[PDB]
Amino acid sequence: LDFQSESYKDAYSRINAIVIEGEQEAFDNYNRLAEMLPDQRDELHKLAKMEQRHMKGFMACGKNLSVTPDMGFAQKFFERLHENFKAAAAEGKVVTCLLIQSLIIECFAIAAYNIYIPVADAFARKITEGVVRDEYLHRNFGEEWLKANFDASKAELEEANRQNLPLVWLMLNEVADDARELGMERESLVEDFMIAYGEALENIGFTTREIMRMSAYGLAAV
Ligand SMILES: CCCCCCCCCCCCCCCCCC(=O)O
Ligand SMILES: [Fe+3]
Ligand SMILES: [Fe+3]
Repeated sequence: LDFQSESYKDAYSRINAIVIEGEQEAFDNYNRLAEMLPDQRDELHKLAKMEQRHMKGFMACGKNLSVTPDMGFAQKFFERLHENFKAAAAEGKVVTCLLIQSLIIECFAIAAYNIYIPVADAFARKITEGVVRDEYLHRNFGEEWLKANFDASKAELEEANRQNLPLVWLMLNEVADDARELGMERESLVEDFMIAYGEALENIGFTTREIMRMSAYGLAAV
């Protein structure tokens, strides 16, 4: 792709902002989770530190392409999901917080970042390669915890999914056209996110009917 074209740079201004904002919010989210889960405080602080590194990497990706990120756009993009995390944290709802960041958001990021890698400029490709591998660890942390605590967490997981999965589906739709400009096909993003999230839900303990119901709250939101 022509990384120096005005159409590419325009789309990149919003995409770069979105990823910078997402990493920043993930840093705050894992730091908040560290307070909520004393037994895993050290591990969660380590995950937060990785997010800070990711944020700085993506800031450099924008600099490399001479793109100024549209942070106002990115704030608004995350706002509804972010405020839901904040409310859950205030309520001491650790399960909801874990689902939002560790599973929903990390799965969205894994799906999107892996689709970006083969169309990314060489500088951004190497950065993204390093970021996605941390994302596997983040998702794995959430899966391990929720699986180990499945019975106690299940009802809240269902409630949290119903409220928050539609928000990420709306985000997926909002980003689709800019992502297409960057060479990332919407069909791939949708499939890969649905597969990743569905598999995560199966891995933690949900049945086929439960996975379909949970996934449908997202798909039906469009
Ligand atoms: C600037 C280069 C990265 C471009 C990748 C394409 C991204 C397009 C989809 C937008 C969704 C990004 C979600 C980011 C959330 C990050 C959360 C986390 O790090 O745990
Ligand atoms: Fe990250
Ligand atoms: Fe992460």
